[PDB]
Amino acid sequence: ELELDEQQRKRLEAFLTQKQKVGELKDDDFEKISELGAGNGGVVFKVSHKPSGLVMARKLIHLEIKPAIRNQIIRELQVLHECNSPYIVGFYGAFYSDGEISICMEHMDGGSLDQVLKKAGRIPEQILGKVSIAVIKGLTYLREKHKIMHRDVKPSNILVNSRGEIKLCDFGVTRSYMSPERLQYSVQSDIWSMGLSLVEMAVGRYPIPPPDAKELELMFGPMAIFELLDYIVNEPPPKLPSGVFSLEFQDFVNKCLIKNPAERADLKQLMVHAFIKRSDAEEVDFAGWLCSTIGLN
Amino acid sequence: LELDEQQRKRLEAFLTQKQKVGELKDDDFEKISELGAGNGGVVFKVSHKPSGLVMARKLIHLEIKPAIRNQIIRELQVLHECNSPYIVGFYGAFYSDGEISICMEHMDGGSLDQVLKKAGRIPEQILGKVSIAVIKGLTYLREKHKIMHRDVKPSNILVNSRGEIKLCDFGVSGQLIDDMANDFVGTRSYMSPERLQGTHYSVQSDIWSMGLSLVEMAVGRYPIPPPDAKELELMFGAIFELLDYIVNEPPPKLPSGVFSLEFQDFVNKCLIKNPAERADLKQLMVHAFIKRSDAEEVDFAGWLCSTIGLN
Ligand SMILES: Nc1ncnc2c1ncn2[C@@H]1O[C@H](COP(=O)(O)OP(=O)(O)NP(=O)(O)O)[C@@H](O)[C@H]1O
Ligand SMILES: Nc1ncnc2c1ncn2[C@@H]1O[C@H](COP(=O)(O)OP(=O)(O)NP(=O)(O)O)[C@@H](O)[C@H]1O
Ligand SMILES: [Mg+2]
Repeated sequence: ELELDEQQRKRLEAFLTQKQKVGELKDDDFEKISELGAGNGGVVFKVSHKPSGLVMARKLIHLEIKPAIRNQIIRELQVLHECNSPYIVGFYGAFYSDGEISICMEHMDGGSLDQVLKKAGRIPEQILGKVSIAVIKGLTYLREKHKIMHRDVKPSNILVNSRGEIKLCDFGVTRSYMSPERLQYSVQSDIWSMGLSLVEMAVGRYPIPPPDAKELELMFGPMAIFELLDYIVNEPPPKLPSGVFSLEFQDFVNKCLIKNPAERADLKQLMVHAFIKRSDAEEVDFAGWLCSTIGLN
Repeated sequence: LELDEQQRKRLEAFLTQKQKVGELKDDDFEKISELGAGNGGVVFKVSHKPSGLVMARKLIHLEIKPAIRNQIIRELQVLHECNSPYIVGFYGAFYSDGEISICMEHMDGGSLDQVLKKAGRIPEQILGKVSIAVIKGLTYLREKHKIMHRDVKPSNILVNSRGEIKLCDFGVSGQLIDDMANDFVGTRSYMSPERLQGTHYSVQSDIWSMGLSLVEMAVGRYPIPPPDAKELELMFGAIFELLDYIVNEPPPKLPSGVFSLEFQDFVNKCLIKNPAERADLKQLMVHAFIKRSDAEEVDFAGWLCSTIGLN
């Protein structure tokens, strides 16, 4: 089930008023603090917005592209101001300046699960249960309520904080010889992304290709991206190894990782899976686990 | 689809010519002339001084942050070091002065869209032999998993005066688009196999491209807004409207009477709308049109030279 728990609506209103305290955003209303990390494209800084005194994360994507496409992006990014869930990172604004589109969002003191993974080795099953839930709720919210799909689920886009919230970020969107079958991915694709992320965090290794039992006991007791991209398409999906996880979890990742999208599980099929009902049951001191892992408190 | 003493000796003699380049530096090349253009870069015929080799050199003018640079070139080298008589030979890659330079065997015939301009139409027996080399070519990329980076169109089929026909160099665009869309440094992707087999080339979309290209070359025109009764009696005796027409209205086909049935069938098999129905390289490799082509003794080099003016 999914509808704002009283303590969650108490934080969403808490945000929305602070966001009302912000208004319009522009380069000089900002001072950097720290680099929070980067990836392919935008670097992400911890920043303070002096008009409001609020601490934000600022993604600085680099454009230098056609103004027609640019204004159009800024235009369609605005919809995010109506994207307000406990399972989505708090949105502030999005603007152009300097030849660089920037996206200002709620700073998360725990960073991405990708960084959490690097400190933890593995993320334990019951923590992953709470993650699973969050991204499911955030996909469903985005799907049913804004007909948006994420199209970029992965550990770096699952953010966590010391309040023990888990939120998605980076929602952000006469001669041709192409196939008709090409000239025309679902929420079903996003689910594969979830599943695979789940395995990675579970075993602490990106599971493609899988490992032979020689590198596995050193856990439980070198290819180019094009080889990879091909392997993903042609070879069977990865799985959790057996013994070390519950059957309910082993199965849950499997239904997310069926190669054929048509047979793969959907949000509603997953929202009631054994592993999730049990996960929703459990009380997990996620906050506790998170701070100790990374050093906060 | 394996055996020739000559095929093996020429590929061997290429590999021997290969390493005689050593390392390839910007200085080592004298631009002889220009050869053509795609959506990639511009290509020049060049002389390579350290070995006196004549080369095709494709320049890609995209800047790369010096950090990931050597990593992207290694990738591009692993990708491009094929060994097939159906794929143009690869000499090396490098990056000087904001520019990736793929260096290749020079195909003195140029591309088929070029040859098509000089011939107006390409005759059935020639297209038979092109058909073979393309099919052979895709198959070898299936059996090497390099397919996703390889489209087919008349500009990507090179020919030479020794009668050879080869698919060309990879669209480096696609490699770089992939590198940015995934974790390039960790070598990890989170994309579904649908989304991946959907945004890249595949054998079954290649076969559509081939058949489409075979029609173009055979009629002397891009055929997707089809020739009516008027033009298909003259010849013999909008931007988004195109991609709309491709998916909506029925496929193109060779005019009747003037092409053999074997040919007519073959393009049809290549051009069924549903990729699953549409034939693969194991069916096509034993289609009437291909067994006939493969048997025929065609003076392709003669024809090609005459068509474009060599010697
Ligand atoms: N709102 C935020 N609060 C705290 N840390 C963040 C926030 N957004 C991003 N980061 C950190 O910045 C890093 C880089 O983010 P990003 O530029 O999106 O790279 P990415 O996720 O690896 N690639 P992309 O596919 O563009 O999202 C992530 O690992 C996060 O840990
Ligand atoms: N090795 C070669 N020898 C002679 N001519 C060549 C050679 N390689 C390419 N050309 C010519 O130069 C053109 C270059 O475009 P091409 O190699 O197709 O670019 P691309 O980036 O590989 N693909 P596209 O950009 O989609 O055309 C070709 O159509 C040929 O006419
Ligand atoms: Mg991110």
